[PDB]
Amino acid sequence: VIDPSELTFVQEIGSGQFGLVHLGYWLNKDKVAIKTIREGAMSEEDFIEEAEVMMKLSHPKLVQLYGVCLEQAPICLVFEFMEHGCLSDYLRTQRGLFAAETLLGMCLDVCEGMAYLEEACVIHRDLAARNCLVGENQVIKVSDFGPVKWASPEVFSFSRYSSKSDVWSFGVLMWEVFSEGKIPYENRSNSEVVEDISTGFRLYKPRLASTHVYQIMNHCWKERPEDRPAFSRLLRQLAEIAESG
Repeated sequence: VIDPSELTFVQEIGSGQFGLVHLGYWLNKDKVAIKTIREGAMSEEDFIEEAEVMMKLSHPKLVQLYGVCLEQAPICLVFEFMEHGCLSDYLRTQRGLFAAETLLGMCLDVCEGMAYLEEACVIHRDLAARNCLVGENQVIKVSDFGPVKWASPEVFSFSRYSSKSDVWSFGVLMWEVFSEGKIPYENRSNSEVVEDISTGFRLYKPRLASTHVYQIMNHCWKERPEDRPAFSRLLRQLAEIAESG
Protein backbone atom coordinates (compact mmCIF):
# COMPACT_ATOMS: atom_id res chain seq x y z
CA VAL A 1 0.00 0.00 0.00
CA ILE A 2 2.39 2.63 -1.30
CA ASP A 3 1.63 6.27 -0.54
CA PRO A 4 2.08 9.45 -2.62
CA SER A 5 2.66 13.01 -1.46
CA GLU A 6 -0.75 13.29 0.24
CA LEU A 7 1.13 14.06 3.49
CA THR A 8 1.55 17.42 5.26
CA PHE A 9 5.00 17.67 6.89
CA VAL A 10 4.57 19.60 10.07
CA GLN A 11 7.49 18.96 12.50
CA GLU A 12 10.47 16.71 13.29
CA ILE A 13 10.89 14.53 16.40
CA GLY A 14 13.99 12.33 16.28
CA SER A 15 17.27 12.50 14.36
CA GLY A 16 20.16 10.24 13.39
CA GLN A 17 21.44 9.16 9.99
CA PHE A 18 18.85 6.68 8.67
CA GLY A 19 15.65 8.65 8.92
CA LEU A 20 14.53 11.98 10.30
CA VAL A 21 11.22 11.45 12.07
CA HIS A 22 8.68 13.90 10.72
CA LEU A 23 5.26 14.45 12.22
CA GLY A 24 2.73 15.32 9.53
CA TYR A 25 -0.76 14.57 8.21
CA TRP A 26 -2.13 12.31 5.53
CA LEU A 27 -5.43 13.18 3.84
CA ASN A 28 -5.36 15.56 6.79
CA LYS A 29 -7.61 12.84 8.22
CA ASP A 30 -5.02 10.98 10.26
CA LYS A 31 -2.23 11.88 12.57
CA VAL A 32 0.94 10.12 11.56
CA ALA A 33 4.67 9.84 12.12
CA ILE A 34 6.65 9.98 8.91
CA LYS A 35 10.18 8.58 8.90
CA THR A 36 12.17 9.69 5.89
CA ILE A 37 15.52 8.18 4.84
CA ARG A 38 18.37 10.24 3.28
CA GLU A 39 20.37 9.76 0.05
CA GLY A 40 23.12 7.25 0.80
CA ALA A 41 21.60 5.62 3.88
CA MET A 42 20.12 2.54 2.19
CA SER A 43 19.57 0.91 -1.20
CA GLU A 44 16.11 1.23 -2.75
CA GLU A 45 15.73 -2.54 -2.71
CA ASP A 46 17.55 -2.86 0.61
CA PHE A 47 14.98 -0.61 2.31
CA ILE A 48 12.18 -2.01 0.13
CA GLU A 49 12.87 -5.32 1.88
CA GLU A 50 12.51 -4.43 5.55
CA ALA A 51 9.46 -2.39 4.64
CA GLU A 52 7.92 -5.48 3.01
CA VAL A 53 8.14 -7.59 6.17
CA MET A 54 6.99 -4.83 8.53
CA MET A 55 3.68 -5.01 6.61
CA LYS A 56 3.65 -8.75 7.23
CA LEU A 57 3.53 -8.54 11.04
CA SER A 58 0.65 -6.92 12.91
CA HIS A 59 -0.18 -6.85 16.64
CA PRO A 60 -1.92 -4.26 18.91
CA LYS A 61 1.50 -3.89 20.49
CA LEU A 62 3.58 -3.22 17.42
CA VAL A 63 3.44 0.30 15.98
CA GLN A 64 1.00 0.05 13.13
CA LEU A 65 2.50 1.37 9.93
CA TYR A 66 0.52 3.21 7.23
CA GLY A 67 1.95 3.76 3.80
CA VAL A 68 5.26 4.35 2.13
CA CYS A 69 6.75 7.01 -0.09
CA LEU A 70 8.75 5.08 -2.72
CA GLU A 71 7.11 7.67 -5.01
CA GLN A 72 10.50 9.33 -5.22
CA ALA A 73 11.79 12.37 -3.26
CA PRO A 74 12.35 11.79 0.46
CA ILE A 75 11.49 8.09 0.45
CA CYS A 76 9.94 7.82 3.91
CA LEU A 77 7.94 5.39 5.97
CA VAL A 78 4.67 6.58 7.51
CA PHE A 79 3.49 4.95 10.70
CA GLU A 80 0.57 5.88 12.88
CA PHE A 81 1.33 8.45 15.50
CA MET A 82 2.04 7.49 19.06
CA GLU A 83 0.58 10.33 21.14
CA HIS A 84 3.32 10.00 23.78
CA GLY A 85 6.90 9.86 22.55
CA CYS A 86 9.02 6.87 23.27
CA LEU A 87 8.79 4.92 26.53
CA SER A 88 12.24 6.24 27.19
CA ASP A 89 11.44 9.96 27.35
CA TYR A 90 7.95 9.33 28.70
CA LEU A 91 9.60 7.52 31.58
CA ARG A 92 11.91 10.45 32.20
CA THR A 93 9.24 13.13 32.71
CA GLN A 94 6.05 12.20 34.51
CA ARG A 95 8.56 10.47 36.82
CA GLY A 96 7.32 9.37 40.22
CA LEU A 97 3.56 9.39 39.69
CA PHE A 98 4.07 5.82 38.50
CA ALA A 99 2.61 3.00 40.56
CA ALA A 100 3.68 -0.65 40.13
CA GLU A 101 0.71 -2.55 38.71
CA THR A 102 1.26 -0.07 35.84
CA LEU A 103 4.98 -0.17 35.25
CA LEU A 104 4.20 -3.84 34.97
CA GLY A 105 1.19 -2.91 32.80
CA MET A 106 3.57 -1.85 30.07
CA CYS A 107 6.20 -4.52 30.25
CA LEU A 108 3.67 -7.09 29.07
CA ASP A 109 2.61 -4.68 26.35
CA VAL A 110 6.21 -4.79 25.17
CA CYS A 111 6.28 -8.49 25.87
CA GLU A 112 3.04 -9.39 24.10
CA GLY A 113 4.57 -7.44 21.33
CA MET A 114 7.87 -9.36 21.46
CA ALA A 115 6.41 -12.85 21.85
CA TYR A 116 4.73 -12.29 18.49
CA LEU A 117 7.95 -11.37 16.68
CA GLU A 118 9.66 -13.97 18.84
CA GLU A 119 7.34 -16.40 17.09
CA ALA A 120 7.28 -14.34 13.93
CA CYS A 121 10.78 -15.71 14.16
CA VAL A 122 11.97 -12.18 13.79
CA ILE A 123 14.89 -10.75 15.75
CA HIS A 124 14.28 -7.15 16.78
CA ARG A 125 17.90 -6.07 16.90
CA ASP A 126 17.45 -3.17 19.38
CA LEU A 127 14.65 -3.64 21.94
CA ALA A 128 14.92 -0.72 24.29
CA ALA A 129 13.18 1.97 26.24
CA ARG A 130 14.25 4.23 23.40
CA ASN A 131 12.58 2.21 20.66
CA CYS A 132 9.27 1.27 22.14
CA LEU A 133 6.47 3.81 22.15
CA VAL A 134 3.62 5.02 24.41
CA GLY A 135 0.24 5.76 22.91
CA GLU A 136 -3.54 5.53 23.22
CA ASN A 137 -3.53 5.35 27.03
CA GLN A 138 -0.76 3.41 28.81
CA VAL A 139 -0.87 1.13 25.76
CA ILE A 140 2.72 0.37 24.73
CA LYS A 141 3.78 -0.59 21.20
CA VAL A 142 7.26 -1.45 19.84
CA SER A 143 8.93 -0.04 16.76
CA ASP A 144 12.12 0.71 14.84
CA PHE A 145 12.53 -3.05 14.54
CA GLY A 146 13.20 -5.01 11.37
CA PRO A 147 24.16 -0.44 22.42
CA VAL A 148 26.10 -3.22 24.16
CA LYS A 149 24.41 -1.99 27.31
CA TRP A 150 21.21 -3.68 26.22
CA ALA A 151 23.07 -6.50 24.46
CA SER A 152 23.76 -9.98 25.81
CA PRO A 153 27.02 -11.93 26.33
CA GLU A 154 26.76 -13.50 22.88
CA VAL A 155 26.58 -10.08 21.17
CA PHE A 156 29.67 -8.41 22.65
CA SER A 157 32.05 -11.21 21.87
CA PHE A 158 30.26 -12.76 18.87
CA SER A 159 27.33 -10.63 17.70
CA ARG A 160 25.34 -13.89 17.77
CA TYR A 161 21.78 -12.61 18.33
CA SER A 162 18.98 -15.15 18.71
CA SER A 163 15.62 -13.76 19.90
CA LYS A 164 16.87 -14.79 23.33
CA SER A 165 19.62 -12.28 22.57
CA ASP A 166 16.81 -9.76 22.93
CA VAL A 167 15.21 -11.42 25.93
CA TRP A 168 18.15 -9.74 27.69
CA SER A 169 17.75 -6.38 26.00
CA PHE A 170 14.15 -6.82 27.09
CA GLY A 171 15.51 -7.06 30.55
CA VAL A 172 17.67 -4.00 30.58
CA LEU A 173 14.72 -2.13 29.15
CA MET A 174 12.49 -3.59 31.88
CA TRP A 175 15.01 -2.29 34.32
CA GLU A 176 14.45 1.13 32.79
CA VAL A 177 10.69 0.80 32.92
CA PHE A 178 11.05 0.42 36.67
CA SER A 179 13.93 2.79 37.36
CA GLU A 180 11.58 5.29 35.77
CA GLY A 181 13.85 5.86 32.81
CA LYS A 182 17.43 5.66 33.99
CA ILE A 183 20.47 4.72 31.90
CA PRO A 184 21.72 1.34 33.04
CA TYR A 185 25.52 0.96 33.36
CA GLU A 186 26.24 4.71 33.45
CA ASN A 187 29.44 5.33 35.43
CA ARG A 188 30.84 2.58 33.28
CA SER A 189 32.75 2.27 30.00
CA ASN A 190 31.32 0.02 27.28
CA SER A 191 34.88 -1.24 27.45
CA GLU A 192 34.27 -2.01 31.12
CA VAL A 193 30.54 -2.63 31.18
CA VAL A 194 31.28 -5.98 29.66
CA GLU A 195 33.69 -7.13 32.29
CA ASP A 196 31.35 -6.12 35.13
CA ILE A 197 28.63 -8.32 33.57
CA SER A 198 31.16 -10.80 32.38
CA THR A 199 32.05 -11.55 36.01
CA GLY A 200 28.35 -11.70 36.79
CA PHE A 201 27.19 -8.12 37.54
CA ARG A 202 23.51 -7.42 36.91
CA LEU A 203 21.81 -4.05 37.40
CA TYR A 204 20.97 -3.33 41.03
CA LYS A 205 17.29 -3.66 41.94
CA PRO A 206 15.34 -0.50 41.07
CA ARG A 207 13.19 0.39 44.12
CA LEU A 208 9.87 0.09 42.41
CA ALA A 209 11.17 -3.29 41.20
CA SER A 210 9.62 -6.03 43.17
CA THR A 211 11.32 -9.08 44.63
CA HIS A 212 9.54 -11.28 42.07
CA VAL A 213 10.32 -8.83 39.35
CA TYR A 214 14.02 -8.98 40.01
CA GLN A 215 13.48 -12.73 39.63
CA ILE A 216 12.81 -12.30 35.94
CA MET A 217 15.20 -9.43 35.29
CA ASN A 218 17.90 -12.03 35.98
CA HIS A 219 16.09 -14.74 34.01
CA CYS A 220 16.62 -12.20 31.30
CA TRP A 221 20.20 -11.75 32.42
CA LYS A 222 21.10 -15.38 32.90
CA GLU A 223 24.48 -15.70 31.21
CA ARG A 224 23.60 -18.78 29.14
CA PRO A 225 20.94 -18.42 26.41
CA GLU A 226 19.41 -21.90 26.66
CA ASP A 227 18.35 -21.14 30.27
CA ARG A 228 16.79 -17.72 29.51
CA PRO A 229 12.99 -18.00 29.17
CA ALA A 230 11.04 -17.42 25.93
CA PHE A 231 8.91 -14.36 25.42
CA SER A 232 6.11 -16.89 25.14
CA ARG A 233 6.67 -18.11 28.68
CA LEU A 234 7.50 -14.63 30.03
CA LEU A 235 4.01 -13.46 29.13
CA ARG A 236 2.53 -16.18 31.28
CA GLN A 237 5.09 -15.22 33.91
CA LEU A 238 4.39 -11.45 33.96
CA ALA A 239 0.70 -12.30 33.81
CA GLU A 240 1.23 -14.06 37.12
CA ILE A 241 3.02 -11.16 38.92
CA ALA A 242 0.67 -8.56 37.46
CA GLU A 243 -1.77 -10.45 39.68
CA SER A 244 -0.83 -9.51 43.29
CA GLY A 245 2.61 -8.09 44.11
